[PDB]
Amino acid sequence: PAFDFKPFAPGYAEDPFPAIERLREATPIFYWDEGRSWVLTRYHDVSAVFRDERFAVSREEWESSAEYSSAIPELSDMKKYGLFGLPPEDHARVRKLVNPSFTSRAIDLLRAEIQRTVDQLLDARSGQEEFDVVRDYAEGIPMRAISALLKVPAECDEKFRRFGSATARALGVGLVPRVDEETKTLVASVTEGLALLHGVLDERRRNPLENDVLTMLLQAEADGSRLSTKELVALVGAIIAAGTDTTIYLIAFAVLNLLRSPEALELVKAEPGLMRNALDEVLRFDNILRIGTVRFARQDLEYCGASIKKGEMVFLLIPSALRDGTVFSRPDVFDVRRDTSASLAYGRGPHVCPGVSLARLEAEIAVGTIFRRFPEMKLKETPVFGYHPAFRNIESLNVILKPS
Ligand code: HEM
Repeated sequence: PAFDFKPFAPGYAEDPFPAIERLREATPIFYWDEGRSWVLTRYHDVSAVFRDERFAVSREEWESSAEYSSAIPELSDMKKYGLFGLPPEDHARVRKLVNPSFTSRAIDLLRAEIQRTVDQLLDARSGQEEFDVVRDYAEGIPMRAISALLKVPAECDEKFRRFGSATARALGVGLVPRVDEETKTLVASVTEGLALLHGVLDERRRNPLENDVLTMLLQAEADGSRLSTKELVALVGAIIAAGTDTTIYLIAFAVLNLLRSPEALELVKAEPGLMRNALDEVLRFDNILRIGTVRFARQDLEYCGASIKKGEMVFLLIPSALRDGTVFSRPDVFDVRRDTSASLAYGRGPHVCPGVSLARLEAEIAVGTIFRRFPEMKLKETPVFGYHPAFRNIESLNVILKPS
């Protein structure tokens, strides 16, 4: 019961539910075989850990703090001075410093730009031959959004996406046995990223702008002292890496689920206003993650029958927690008219996702346009699923915009 767990077993990133259900039903918390980290699977236990001050997100309360003083020494300052490397206090400070630039009203100004990119991708490979929603559509949206936000030209767009992808899989190199890319190039992508990032920051420092996120941050460091070089460059790099693949897999999953559910798609056609809720149910019904989010214990305790090593890692199994029958009625149903307030897709507590509104705005316009301009769009072949350490990645998704 509390036994097996094959989060990399082929056919899991396509349908991990039938398997992860059983762990859930039986054991409210097991101990992943090779993992040396427990694995919570139930909703109310998963949630409580989030807003729980007894747990931590960092390594200075791990089994080894000197485990990240090794392997990829280049992201050192990003793990120590980044959003997951700041002790609780320091983290509250940087968040309130940055949160306001992420409110839905603040990012709203990025609509025309995003639509703009959304049309170029569409109207540049339509009436061609075939269309891959990942490679020809999603992959090209998220970096353009963040670039517009930091006010970087569309030329740096390719460079930065390669940087965030690399970084996301690399920072997860201590939490999971395998990876999708190789340490050689991956390391080049990170170094080359920090490189550009340092040029971008020197120029903004030189030519500051009004009502601007980098400008603002550059002051709060060299002014009043609420932010520091380290915590800053870390901050920007985290943001890119944290909101690159995630948004890609939201957009992709959504199209897939609107193709896998004509009921659902016939409702978002009748009342577009559902699209915002639909996209939230997409993460609820079928989460982009593989295992979840990670918390390290600070001091021994026995959460639901389990004494844990002061420093021992714990995974919050987010795909299953969102399939919890006691919280969501008919939980194995993709229902666009459902109440999704309880979703934990974007987390809970002090580290709740600051990119939530941006992510919704991007997919709202990504998913809304393509369907509206290609309503008869149907799937082509079965969708392929890679082996990313952090989440169920979908490498391919081809469809026919208008059959015949
Ligand atoms: C579909 C899109 C996205 C999803 C599903 C997602 C998911 C999440 C989740 C679950 C967390 C919290 C993990 C924890 O428990 O500690 C998180 C945190 C975070 N997210 Fe997002 N995210 C998305 C988009 C974005 C975007 C677009 C950005 C930035 C532009 C972003 C930036 C961040 C950052 C910087 C954190 C660190 C929080 C902290 O400790 O300060 N995310 N995201």
